[PDB]
Amino acid sequence: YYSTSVAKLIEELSKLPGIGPKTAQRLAFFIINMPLDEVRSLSQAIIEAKEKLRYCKIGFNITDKEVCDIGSDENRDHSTICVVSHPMDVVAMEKVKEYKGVYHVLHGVISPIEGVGPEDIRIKELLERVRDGSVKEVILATNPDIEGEATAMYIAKLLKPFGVKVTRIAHGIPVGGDLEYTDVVTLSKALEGRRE
Amino acid sequence: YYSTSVAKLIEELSKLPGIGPKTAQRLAFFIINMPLDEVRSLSQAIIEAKEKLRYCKIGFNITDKEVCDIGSDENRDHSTICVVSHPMDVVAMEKVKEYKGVYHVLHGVISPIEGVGPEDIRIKELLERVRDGSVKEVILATNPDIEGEATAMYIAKLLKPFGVKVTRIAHGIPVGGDLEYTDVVTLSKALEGRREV
Ligand SMILES: [Zn+2]
Ligand SMILES: [Zn+2]
Repeated sequence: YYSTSVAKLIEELSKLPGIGPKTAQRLAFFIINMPLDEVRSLSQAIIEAKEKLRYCKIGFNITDKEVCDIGSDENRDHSTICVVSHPMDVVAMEKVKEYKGVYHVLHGVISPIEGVGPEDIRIKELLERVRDGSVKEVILATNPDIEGEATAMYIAKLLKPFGVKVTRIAHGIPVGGDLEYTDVVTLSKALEGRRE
Repeated sequence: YYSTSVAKLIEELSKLPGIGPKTAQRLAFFIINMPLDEVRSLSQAIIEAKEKLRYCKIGFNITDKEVCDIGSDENRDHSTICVVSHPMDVVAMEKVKEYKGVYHVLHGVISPIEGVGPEDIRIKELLERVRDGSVKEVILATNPDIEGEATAMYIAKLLKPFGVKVTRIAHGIPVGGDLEYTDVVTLSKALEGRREV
């Protein structure tokens, strides 16, 4: 048992990803033991982050400013697009230190099972970009599952009309792994997309 | 402790890879404990599987006859060879249930570390097969390893002069990986390896 305020915190904590029921218990107790001044920075930070957030006018990704920082670098090429899934996906890309182009998060995918379709994301929002400012490369880098693949696929064939160079990433087997410990579907799919 | 003949069994079981001493013991008992004719089964299944092993005179795959059930399978696409490092890789590939061609198994990779050269695995006989037969496609399915790739390309060079379509099984993101866990070298390659549609 515990106070009502402690329960609440445990409820509010459990709504969080990867925080389980036991994990939310330990943390609650930890937080309430924290020096006051420090529990206030945490609460601060939580509230500061939200109100201080903006969805960039261009990439529609997370930042302080209107534009981005990726999208308002001088020495950058905003003609190599990258349709991507979710905010941390950019951070994943950008960790590559090669590829000096731009992006396109969506905070969703095509999921009739989880709801959202082409509307709830930035499709027609990009459809007003490539045809706009003339874009060389539009790379579609969503996850490789149903949502991931059958999203960027309903897009990639709508990059035939205007001359814009269309692309997908690479399904297949990862670098390092072997056919021995590799699942059939990944294998089925890397035999199909063989070409070179 | 253990009776000389159990510690024997353990000593030997533990020689098998992936088998921990705690596991060697556990198995030791299970076995001992089985009905006689069942251990008789197992001990005979070991010795006969070793002694019946053979390599297929065309594909080099482990089998038990002069030809392998795939090669002496007349209604298989004998004109597409799927190139592989070991016997178990053909099983991997065959477990897919989509292919339709045949295999050439090298029996290794070019490894300067371990001291295995192109003539130490089964490459020349690959070429023979291609020069002599009527092959439309070779497929290189060596591991995306550095060793596995340094092998796929060396073959690729000696294949060029022939008329053959030579392909590589695709590397990139496996099905059911997020990009968040996927690493730099693979990421590269779904960029680098990017393609129209
Ligand atoms: Zn932006
Ligand atoms: Zn054979």
